[PDB]
Order: sequence, then structure tokens, then C-alpha cells
Amino acid sequence: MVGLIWAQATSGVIGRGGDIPWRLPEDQAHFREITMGHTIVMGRRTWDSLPAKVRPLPGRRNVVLSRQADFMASGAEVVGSLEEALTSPETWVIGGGQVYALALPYATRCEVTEVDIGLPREAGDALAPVLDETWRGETGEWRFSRSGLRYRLYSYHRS
Ligand SMILES: NC(=O)c1ccc[n+]([C@@H]2O[C@H](COP(=O)([O-])OP(=O)(O)OC[C@H]3O[C@@H](n4cnc5c(N)ncnc54)[C@H](OP(=O)(O)O)[C@@H]3O)[C@@H](O)[C@H]2O)c1
Ligand SMILES: CCOC(=O)c1csc(C)n1
Ligand SMILES: [Co+2]
Repeated sequence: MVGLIWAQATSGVIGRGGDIPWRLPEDQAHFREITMGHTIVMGRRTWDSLPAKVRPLPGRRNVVLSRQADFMASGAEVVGSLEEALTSPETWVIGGGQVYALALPYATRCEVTEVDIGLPREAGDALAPVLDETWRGETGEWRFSRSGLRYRLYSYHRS
């Protein structure tokens, strides 16, 4: 099973300037619950976005995708191809925009947090991948984050 997990603004923006223009503690908790114990695969830019004190994310096989053959990610595996990373029973692709697009053909689950923030797309933004007709969606109720933004969870599945 390869799953994708991300939070997006209602516009589809997931990243800006190399980071994220929001932070919902509830979404962090959900992210931790879904990924804990499993493989997590991220692009090198997303690895760079993690503070050194926090990586590798604990209790998970951290894998970083890079074209640089000698890129060092202390506490992670660095691979040059996404296929190399898909050997565990449950693999979560945790971003960013480029790696979501690369991983979508392998994916059968998308855990999507929609953040009710009015954030028009801009050049350079990282975006959520486009889900075509093969994906079946299940929608959660709107919730209030203690950060003051509403959010809801979508669970997309396909065979
Ligand atoms: N849920 C969220 O909202 C969420 C979650 C994660 C990240 N983000 C955001 O997403 C943004 C980063 O996304 P990104 O799209 O800019 O970068 P990315 O997908 O995080 O990583 C891109 C890098 O991955 C490597 N890569 C990409 N395609 C490759 C390929 N075909 N073969 C080998 N290596 C490849 C390259 O590394 P080298 O340059 O080392 O070759 C490339 O520079 C940040 O803003 C981050 O905060 C958001
Ligand atoms: C944003 C939802 O969950 C997170 O806190 C998180 C950990 S690592 C990463 C790229 N995002
Ligand atoms: Co699990």
C-alpha cells in the first residue's frame, strides 16, 4: 500500500517558499498517527524543511528522494528513484509537490486535510496532485482548529 498524505488550502496550495503558510496542531497529530511505524518518503526539499532537531521523524523509516548521488540525510535513506523506497507493507509519501506527482501512479490512498484558508495560487507554489476519476472520495465534517482555521479530512481510495 502506497498512500499520499498532505494538507492543502482550498485552492490546492500545499507549499510556498519552501515551507507551509499554516500550522494546525490537529493536522500534525493526524499526520503522526497515520504515518507512525511506517515508511515515509519525501523529496529532498521537504527533508530540508524539517528542522535538524526533529529529523528523522521518530518511529518511521525516513526515505529521501534526491538526484544527488552523494546527498547525505543523517537518519534517512537517500534514494535516486522512488521505486527503491516501496519495499515495506505500508508506505506514506509525505511530500512535497514534485514527489506527490511522481508517486501518484503507485498510490491507492490519499489522506487530505483541507484547510479553510483563502490562499490564491502563486508562481512557485507547491500544489496538491490532481486526482482523476479512478479515485473515490469520503468527506469528513468541518472542524475548528485551535489555530483558528477550519479544516476537514478527505479520505480518497482506489483499487
Ligand atoms: N502537507 C503539506 O502541506 C506539505 C507536506 C510536505 C511538503 N510541503 C511543502 O512542499 C514544498 C516542497 O515541495 P517541492 O515540490 O518544492 O520539492 P519536493 O517534492 O519536496 O522535493 C523535490 C526534490 O526531490 C528530488 N526529486 C524530484 N523529482 C525527482 C526525480 N524524478 N528523481 C530523483 N529525485 C527527484 C530533487 O531533489 P535534488 O534537488 O536533491 O535532486 C527535487 O529537488 C515545501 O514548501 C514544503 O513545505 C507541504
Ligand atoms: C503538515 C502535516 O503534518 C506535519 O506536521 C508534517 C510533518 S513533516 C511534513 C512535511 N509535514
Ligand atoms: Co498505521
